[PDB]
Amino acid sequence: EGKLVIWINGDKGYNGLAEVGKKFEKDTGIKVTVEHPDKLEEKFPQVAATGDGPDIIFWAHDRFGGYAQSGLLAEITPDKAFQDKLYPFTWDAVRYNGKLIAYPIAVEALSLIYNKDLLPNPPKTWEEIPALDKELKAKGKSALMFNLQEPYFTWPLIAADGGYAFKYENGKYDIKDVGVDNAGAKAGLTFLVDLIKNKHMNADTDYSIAEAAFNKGETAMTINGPWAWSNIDTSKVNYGVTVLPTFKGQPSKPFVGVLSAGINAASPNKELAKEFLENYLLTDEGLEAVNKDKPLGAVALKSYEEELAKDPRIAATMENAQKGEIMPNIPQMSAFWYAVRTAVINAASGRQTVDEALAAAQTNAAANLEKIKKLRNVITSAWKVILYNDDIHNFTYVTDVIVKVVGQISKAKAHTITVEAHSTGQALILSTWKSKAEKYCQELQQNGLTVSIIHES
Repeated sequence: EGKLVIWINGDKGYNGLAEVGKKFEKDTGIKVTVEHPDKLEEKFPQVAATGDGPDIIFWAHDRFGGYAQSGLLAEITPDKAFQDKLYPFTWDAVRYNGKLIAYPIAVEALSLIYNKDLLPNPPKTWEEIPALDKELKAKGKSALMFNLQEPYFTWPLIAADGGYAFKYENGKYDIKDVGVDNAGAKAGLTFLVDLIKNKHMNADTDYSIAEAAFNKGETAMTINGPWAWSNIDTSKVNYGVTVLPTFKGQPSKPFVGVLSAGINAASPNKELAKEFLENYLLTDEGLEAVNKDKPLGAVALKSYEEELAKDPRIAATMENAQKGEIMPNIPQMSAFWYAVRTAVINAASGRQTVDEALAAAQTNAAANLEKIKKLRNVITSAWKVILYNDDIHNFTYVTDVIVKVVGQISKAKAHTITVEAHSTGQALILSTWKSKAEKYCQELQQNGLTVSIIHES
């Protein structure tokens, strides 16, 4: 070789990229073939110690710091003029030991997504959301549903007033300086936990419930990323995508994720890779070819982003991303994620105080990396029918319908579901197999109830 072999994830525009590679071969005579291997973030280092993986790899910047600690990635050498063409902060995302480790391609971050018919003017503050919800709850809906179960989604609030993962000392992260337990994070997590105590959100609320509920027009807001826009498009919801709400006057700080192209260390074709990435792919024509196949979202290349940001959805993605934290690339992050996943789950449930959940998370986040992975392990029926809030105040009727339709359910259980749905916005009725869930949802709906059917799994 001779040639260029590129590995890119399957949910990305892998046919557009090939069209870039087609132009490359037309100009240079070097054949570039694109491939999309299942589990390539895993399939890569099992094929990269032996030496024969791909020349260039696309994935996400947070996993590239540990790729570099394994010396498995070549140091890219862009020049002044070239670096200046991409947003400065995107370069910070691809860096380990004072040294650039990959090329930034796309930029993603959570935004506040809202339903324009339910809520023509989205709130500028988190603080005003409790009242918002009280109002909507009376109109048979709810204000907000997003994924409470995962730290990636709850962190934008927890970090707003001062939370951080690990302190940055230039080039190196300090895994002994964790920012999960300072005054800011306590304030954020207390707000979130109070949202749940005051019944404004159901504590069980996950990605699937939130997507269904927002897309059905049952909740006025949700928090998600560009990857989710397609599904709302399909649905009948006129939606907006805006800046995330402030908390204590400070912007939310979502984690930033950079789609990144790194060059393999055991590749003879390093200079050809550089030429491809810098001169063919990271150009307006080049990103446009990939994006025309399957949208990239916001991009690291200024010239094309300025064009794309004519879309306020993409403008909002970058405004939120610029207000966020670059997701640390080091592998200690695995401990951080466990620490904050566990604190939120425990604080929001009542098993711990906010202050003790975070006190423990500060130690767990900085803790020995193996001791923490050992811990994770120390701790059909896949279709769920979900009951939504509505204007039916006759709980007796609703309780009875659930009892009639669902075989298992007692009257008391049926009633408690009814109360939980109307109180929090949503409640689980049952989880069985696709056939049963469909019969039941269909039946519950015919009786005037407002239901979703959900998979997850």
